[PDB]
Amino acid sequence: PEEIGLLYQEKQAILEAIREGIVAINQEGTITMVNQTALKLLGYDNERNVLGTPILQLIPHSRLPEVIRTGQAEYDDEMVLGGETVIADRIPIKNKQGRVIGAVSTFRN
Amino acid sequence: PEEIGLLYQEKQAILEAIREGIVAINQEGTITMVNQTALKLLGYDNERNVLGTPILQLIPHSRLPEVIRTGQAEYDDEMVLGGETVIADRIPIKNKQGRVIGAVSTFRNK
Ligand SMILES: [Mg+2]
Repeated sequence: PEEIGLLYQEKQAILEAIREGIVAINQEGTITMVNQTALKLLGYDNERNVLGTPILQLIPHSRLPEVIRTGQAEYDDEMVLGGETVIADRIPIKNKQGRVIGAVSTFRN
Repeated sequence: PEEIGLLYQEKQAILEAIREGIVAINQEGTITMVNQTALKLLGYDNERNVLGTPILQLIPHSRLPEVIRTGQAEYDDEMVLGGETVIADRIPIKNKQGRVIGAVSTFRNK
């Protein structure tokens, strides 16, 4: 309850502190985290209609679901997002037991 | 980057570790965080179409937007949701400078 408060505060501080675009998905491919730089890249003003969407709705060429399926990181992937060429790094997220529970893309210009 | 991986892992752990339903919104009333228990109570299988939705489209009687306006915690509100009766405690979430950046409801089984 207060513990959820502090987590939400640290979440927002980390996302805001990262200059690159961040998009995280869960195991089913739903976007669960996104920072302001990624929303700008995708052409959105805020999290409404972006969080809780399948990643392939907003990024049809995303390899984040392949990172979930394989557990394999992918680095230095060029891709086009809204007429801009960006470089994507994609890493799996694991729980304490080593199960892949999501994946993150980092986009830089 | 690695930091986001660790944060995601700690979030998931902490969201499962709470037995109450959790729903969190940002200052615009958009759902930004939810746990398995709140999803089950809402009648959803996953975060899809729950995250990123304005709170009153899923919880019409929610006072979470009231908490954003007033900056003030609200306790002991009885609620029907999954045809289940629950008690909602609602607090504001502040950044390190004490500005309100969101609000969270805890749902306790009556
Ligand atoms: Mg490419």
